[PDB]
Amino acid sequence: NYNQEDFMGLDRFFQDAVSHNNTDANAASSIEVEMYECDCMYPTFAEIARRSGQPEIGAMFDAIAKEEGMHAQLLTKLYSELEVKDSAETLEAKRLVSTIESQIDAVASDSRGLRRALETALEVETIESQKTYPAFAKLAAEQGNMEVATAFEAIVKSETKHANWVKRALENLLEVA
Ligand SMILES: [Fe+3]
Ligand SMILES: [Fe+3]
Repeated sequence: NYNQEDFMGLDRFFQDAVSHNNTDANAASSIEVEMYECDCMYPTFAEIARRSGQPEIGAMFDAIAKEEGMHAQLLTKLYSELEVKDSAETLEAKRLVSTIESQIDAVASDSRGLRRALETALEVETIESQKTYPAFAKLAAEQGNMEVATAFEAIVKSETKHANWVKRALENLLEVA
């Protein structure tokens, strides 16, 4: 059962935090992904938006990026000593970032570049808000880590808001008049 892969592999920018038995390790994985989104993924989407002639959508992605760093920093405050390193999958994503950056004028000139960037943002925001962070919050609570559970609950709310922002932006982008 073969499906075509997305235009320029843009879907592979989405990175999911990894599930563990221990809430520290879920936190470490979250920090890693949220900082990748803050540092790498959303800034690249922002530049695709600007180069596409969509500076308002670019500003949205810059605003979201800052918030991803807030999520990371909330967790790092709770886990002051944790040493976060990029996994093989994050490193591969950062390589894809760099290859798209090198081709950024071609990606932006095609209407699909920004469309797929917004659809990929929607994909992560949906998975993180509806699946990954609820599961981390639930496990934190089960383990008696109330402060971390409450942090994950706040990140769930925030990622939900990002999903809504991204859907309204996508609805805009596509509607010409
Ligand atoms: Fe995120
Ligand atoms: Fe988000």
